Amino acid sequence: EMEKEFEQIDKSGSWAAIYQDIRHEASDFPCRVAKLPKNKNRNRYRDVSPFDHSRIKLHQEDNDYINASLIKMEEAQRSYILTQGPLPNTCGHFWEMVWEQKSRGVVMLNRVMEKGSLKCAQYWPQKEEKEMIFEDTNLKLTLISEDIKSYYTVRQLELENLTTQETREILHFHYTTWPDFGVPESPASFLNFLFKVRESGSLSPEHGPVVVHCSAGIGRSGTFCLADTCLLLMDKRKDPSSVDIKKVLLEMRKFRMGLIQTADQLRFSYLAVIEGAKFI
Ligand SMILES: [Mg+2]
Repeated sequence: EMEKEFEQIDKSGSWAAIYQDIRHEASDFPCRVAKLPKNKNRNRYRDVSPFDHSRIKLHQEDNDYINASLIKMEEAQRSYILTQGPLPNTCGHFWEMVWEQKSRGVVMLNRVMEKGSLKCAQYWPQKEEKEMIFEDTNLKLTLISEDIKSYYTVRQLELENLTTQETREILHFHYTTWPDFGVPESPASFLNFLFKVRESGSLSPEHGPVVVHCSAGIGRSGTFCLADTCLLLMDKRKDPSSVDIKKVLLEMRKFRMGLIQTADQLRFSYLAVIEGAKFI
């Protein structure tokens, strides 16, 4: 079992060593488009770039670049787009990607401000009466409703392509209580949040891939996708104990670098998967 592997790493205090192992084994592919000078103001962090092979291309001829990666998990039959928190100048791009990729849900795992600094542009409208227009990509975004709970908020938004007047309902799942430092004490609220997203259909094959982000779109976002995939595979397989988190993580890392940013995020991911299997 992975509960036994978990208890072993804990008693021997080897989380740091296991995490470094994954870092060393992790795929490395080029990010040539990300690193072009014209795209410098499209990247929040210089050390977080999408691989060319798995990057999400915007459908425009001017500049198709956004810092976003398609993670395609063949066996689990899930896809996810992990991306950075939109910058002041890439909100229109962000919502372009939602539109073009046919996403139903956006999972946001950070607050706009943490540790006294801006981590993310205010990319969605906070009031029904004050809709946003992204002039560069010709999209209108409207808050339709908002349901605030203790650990998360879910918002319904209307995204309209202004060129064609088509509209869609996008669901915004905002986990609002991830601590400024470290990881949650218990994974219970994060699993509950994950189940809410699932229950909405936003992770399902009849929709485009869910868009997941934190500030950089590798740490907390990696945790969400890693836990989700691992749990799905345990449901699907003849032998549930054959699902190795380390292997799933390494497979995900073929599609975007850096997923799971600390040994503590790794530990937490184990905890979340173990507890998730218990409940279900
Ligand atoms: Mg109001």
